[PDB]
Amino acid sequence: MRMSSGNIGVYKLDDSRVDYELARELYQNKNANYKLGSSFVRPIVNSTTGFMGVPHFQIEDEEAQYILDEFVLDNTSKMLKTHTDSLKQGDCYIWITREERENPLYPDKKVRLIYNFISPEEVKEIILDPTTKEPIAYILESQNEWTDLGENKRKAKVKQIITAESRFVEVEGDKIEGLEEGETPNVWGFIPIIHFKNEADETLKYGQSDIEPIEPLLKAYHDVMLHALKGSKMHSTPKLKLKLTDVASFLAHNFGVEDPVKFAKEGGKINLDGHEILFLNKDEEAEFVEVKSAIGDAKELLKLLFYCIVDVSETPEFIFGVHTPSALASVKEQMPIMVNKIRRKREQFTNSWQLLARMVLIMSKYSSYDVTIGWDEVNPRDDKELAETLEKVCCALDKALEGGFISEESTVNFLAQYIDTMSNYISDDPEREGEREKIIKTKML
Amino acid sequence: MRMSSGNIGVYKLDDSRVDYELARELYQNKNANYKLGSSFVRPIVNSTTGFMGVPHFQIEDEEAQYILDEFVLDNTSKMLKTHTDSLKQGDCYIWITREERENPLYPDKKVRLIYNFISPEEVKEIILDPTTKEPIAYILESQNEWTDLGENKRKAKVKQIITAESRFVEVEGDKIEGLEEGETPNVWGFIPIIHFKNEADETLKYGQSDIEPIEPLLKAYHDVMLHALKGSKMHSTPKLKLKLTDVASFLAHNFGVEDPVKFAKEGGKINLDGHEILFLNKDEEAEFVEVKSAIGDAKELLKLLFYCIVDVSETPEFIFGVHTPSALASVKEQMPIMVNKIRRKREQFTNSWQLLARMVLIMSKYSSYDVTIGWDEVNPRDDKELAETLEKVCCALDKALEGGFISEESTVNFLAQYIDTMSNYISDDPEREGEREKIIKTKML
Amino acid sequence: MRMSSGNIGVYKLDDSRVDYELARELYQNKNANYKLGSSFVRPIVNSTTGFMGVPHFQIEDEEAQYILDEFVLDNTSKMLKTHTDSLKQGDCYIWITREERENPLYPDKKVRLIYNFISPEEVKEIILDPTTKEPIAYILESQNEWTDLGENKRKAKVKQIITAESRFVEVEGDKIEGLEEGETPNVWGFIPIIHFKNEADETLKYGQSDIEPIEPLLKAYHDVMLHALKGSKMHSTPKLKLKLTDVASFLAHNFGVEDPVKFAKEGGKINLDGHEILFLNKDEEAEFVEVKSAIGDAKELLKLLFYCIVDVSETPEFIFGVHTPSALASVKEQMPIMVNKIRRKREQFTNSWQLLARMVLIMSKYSSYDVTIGWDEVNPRDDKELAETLEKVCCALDKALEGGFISEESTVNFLAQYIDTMSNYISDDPEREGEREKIIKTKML
Repeated sequence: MRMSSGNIGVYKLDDSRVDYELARELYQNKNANYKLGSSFVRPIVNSTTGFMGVPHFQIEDEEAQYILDEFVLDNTSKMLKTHTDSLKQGDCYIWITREERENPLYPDKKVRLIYNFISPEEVKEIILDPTTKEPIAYILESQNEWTDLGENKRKAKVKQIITAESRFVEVEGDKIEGLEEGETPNVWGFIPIIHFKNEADETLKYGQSDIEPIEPLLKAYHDVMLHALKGSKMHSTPKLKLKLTDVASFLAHNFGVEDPVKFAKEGGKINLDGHEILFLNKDEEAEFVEVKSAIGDAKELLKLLFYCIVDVSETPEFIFGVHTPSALASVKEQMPIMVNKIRRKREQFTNSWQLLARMVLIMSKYSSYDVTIGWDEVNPRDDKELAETLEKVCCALDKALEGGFISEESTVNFLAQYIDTMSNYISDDPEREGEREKIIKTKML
Repeated sequence: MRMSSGNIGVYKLDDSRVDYELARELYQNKNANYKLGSSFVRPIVNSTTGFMGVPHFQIEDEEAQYILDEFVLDNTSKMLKTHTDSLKQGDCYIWITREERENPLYPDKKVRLIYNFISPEEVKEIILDPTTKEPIAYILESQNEWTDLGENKRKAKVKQIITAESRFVEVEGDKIEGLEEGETPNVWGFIPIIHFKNEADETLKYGQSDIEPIEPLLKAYHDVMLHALKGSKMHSTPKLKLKLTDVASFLAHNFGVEDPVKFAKEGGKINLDGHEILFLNKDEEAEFVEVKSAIGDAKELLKLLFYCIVDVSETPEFIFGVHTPSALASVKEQMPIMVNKIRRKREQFTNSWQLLARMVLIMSKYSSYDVTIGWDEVNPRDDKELAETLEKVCCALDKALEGGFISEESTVNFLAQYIDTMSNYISDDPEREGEREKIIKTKML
Repeated sequence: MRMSSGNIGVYKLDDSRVDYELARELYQNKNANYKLGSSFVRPIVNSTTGFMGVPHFQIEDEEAQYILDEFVLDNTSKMLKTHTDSLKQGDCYIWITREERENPLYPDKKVRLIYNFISPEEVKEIILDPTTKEPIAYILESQNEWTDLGENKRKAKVKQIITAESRFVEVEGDKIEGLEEGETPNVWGFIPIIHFKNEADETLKYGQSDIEPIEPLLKAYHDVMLHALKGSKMHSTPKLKLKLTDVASFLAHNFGVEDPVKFAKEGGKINLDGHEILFLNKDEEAEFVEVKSAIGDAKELLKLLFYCIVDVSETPEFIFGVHTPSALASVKEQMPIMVNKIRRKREQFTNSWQLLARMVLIMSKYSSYDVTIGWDEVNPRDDKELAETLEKVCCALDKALEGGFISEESTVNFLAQYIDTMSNYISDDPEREGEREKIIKTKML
């Protein structure tokens, strides 16, 4: 809708948050006000996060590439879980910490970088530079209830400030052995936390969940389904109606109910086997009071709400093929829509992955720190087709000999692409198999 | 749903558990409150477990690879059962123990590593390091009722603390020969227990079952089915209605029921053959009191609940194609959805398998310990197609001769992939056939 | 459902059993309370058993391989029967015994190993080591009623205690000709009994049948079908209704029933031919009292219960193609689901088969005892396709000559696989044809 040039309020950044507990309950189908309606949350979020896969850190420096190779080999699962958490809860925070912890379970790796998650409820507040809107302090706070290895219950409320200059931690309650209260300087001059933000908007300080667009539709679906279920429970089973000359004597004789008022008060149930035969007087009548449909048009409304949910989430129909069996027959025909959705979705996180890879490289001399992110194939290419186009390129070259060296450049680049695309396995996240094969090849030769 | 920046409680870790008894009863279809509804639990969990297969331990060191080869050859079945238990009960605990005991059933194996399951109810409490959340003690407790090899019944309530420094065990009852009470030092400086955690969440101490998202839907499905069955039992069979001048005389003459009150009180049943003929005087009337539908709209509600269950579990429709025969015609078309789901599910456990392999290597010098996890083919590739693309690669090479030395690297890597993918059998979990073929080839040559 | 960290009872091993008599009656369709419903037990169990086939014992030691070859040649039928018994009854026990008894029917075999079945009801109790939960004594007991070769009936209650050190047997009643009472030491220091356990669970001492998940659904199906049959018998045939001026006079004149009360009491039947014609007064009326449907919605309920049974058992729909004719058109499209089910199921028994083969080798020096279990093809590969990929591999090699010496290692392994896969016949369980072809080839040359 339009408005005049004037008559508009002053811009202000919105610092509202996603209510992460409700988002997790909806995802896990736990919230009693959405139980029948929140069935759609899991397929949407999980299909979106599974098809988008995990990033592929590409950097021209070989040492930086080795560092990122080791990092992805250690943390591909957590990298996928980051996408899942960002899509579900709106915000996900990743804390990179370097530990020199010696323990006999890790004799190979003396020093490690840990891919720690900060739960979005731990982040009490984010202090932003007003100009650049980049963080200058993270306020983390949590309640730690833990039993000691003896018999003592322990409780400790720990809060901490993480800033570029230093990090400060203070705790009230039982002492934590692994924490040192007070300020401690930051080994690097940047905050080691990466803020992954789903559906990042310039006007919002925090991200938005994929559940938020569908949440009113989920509530409406739950309401319609619950009303339908209650109505069917009340009215689907027909009610036998007996118009009798004397009700009380009929009850006393047939069912032994000498006191029908007391019987109704105590919740007594008349027992029936289903094979009864009715003997009645001339005047007495028996009929079934029955509904044509206890649900009526609720099914159409649920269908319309399902259509609205599918529209909002932009999920391809094969993800919900049980509702629409047509989609199940042409999934490869549906794949362009999924590819478009994943193309749009991957750009939200790729800058955060650039930041994460840059921080990992800095935390461990290199000639470059900018990292380009590849991704898993949403619509995988057959190896046979790739080899076919390779053969076509090769036979097309070695002819029209005035081409020059660009033929060599094109074919060597194509082989570089081909090896990477062939080695990466379709049904496995990340390129860990590529690194494994390369390392085994280098060692065994 | 949105909320203000403030007005949020302090973060606290959730230590709730999955109620493993109910999960097993629902899986086995035993719980009386879910019998008609819990039919869906088995296909979901078992399809997800069968299609995700078992891990393939890959490590560059040949001795470590041999150790892991022997381990998988021994314990592939238990590795699959680990996935089944994690998906069903939410939590599964694997205890690795080294046994030097000699018995004549195993003369080949002087020393063995045992893949022991700790039932999730045995784990009374897990003591976590508050900072890293690394487990520092496991509180195992169980009630051991066992018959003696003689005639005596025996009973003992065994509890034990498993810690990195040592393990402490105490018993309350009939003393057990195989257990030594008191502290005994731990040969390795880590707790040799792997906590497999289905649907691991940062905010939860324990895992989540795949039954939890569908559980309210299973309960609703059971309620609808049971109400439908009871209504059909009571009302599906039409009730013959006789409007008579004198009911008691009719009963006394036709059926010999000269005391209808006593007859109804004692539960007497009038006997009919089905070929009756009704002779009535002019005033009397006979009619069937009949329902148009004793079930009404319960079938539509069950269809909707089935759709919701399929959505929540994200099961591909061909798993439940008896409901929807359309899916059964295009299973290969629907396989990519299963591939996506199995990718996402496999990423949950792979870190635990890396930990397990690392512990196994440590519990039995090696230049590397970072094991990498391969997996079974969700949608297998045909061997002929792999050979065709290999032929295409081979013919593409040896032409455009400025490609360089990387052609040999690419082709030898493809051969290494090809032999591995061919030797592994589709219809058999794990790569045990690969190891056995390699060993037989090495011995017989 | 969720629960608190506390508020849970102590873990205890469940020693309940499967009620094997009821399981066999359900399989054989004998139990009176399941006759109409237990039709589904046979196709489920028998399809699962037939498709899973029998193990293939593979060991690199040629002498051990020969021993296992002879064993499977003798006992493949009993190996399949073991799977059938385990799936049906939950438990199945195999007792390996070595017999030196000479008889003229076996002049070729001085010494034999017998594959005996212990019926699961014979096993009165299993004494388990409390720590390892391995058996240390089997309590077998049975009532032996047998006729003497003369005219005498004989009865004897024989119980025995099979332990690792010795087996003790004591018998009441008539003297058994072939049994010696009292203790006798074991020639080997292990109990030669293999406990095959279908759906083995860590919390259950004994196995559990595939009938247990479906049993309540079978009962519900039987109840619905029986109620439908009784209702149809009572009410399907319409009841002719005559509204007469004088009923008794009509009966006496037409059907000669001078005493209708005595006629009804004695169960007399009025005889009709079907071609009657009714002559009536003005006031008299005749009408058919008829039901619109004596079954009502029981057909929908039986369909829903059939769907639930198919879901629980996870059987592919082509096993029940008579219900769903769609499945009959695309069995080869359905076969991946069967392959998945059999993949999951085979892991339950493969460890037991490894134990059995280990015992057989020990009960008859060898350099290895670990046996790898192959299996029949659930979805067989065409020989022509295998040969096609063979020639593709062969032509792919011998080119790009820098591949090295691993080409021979790959192709010899491929030929070893090809010979085994070709010789094994699809429509015959086990590899007995393979062993016999090998033996005939070696003998005739």
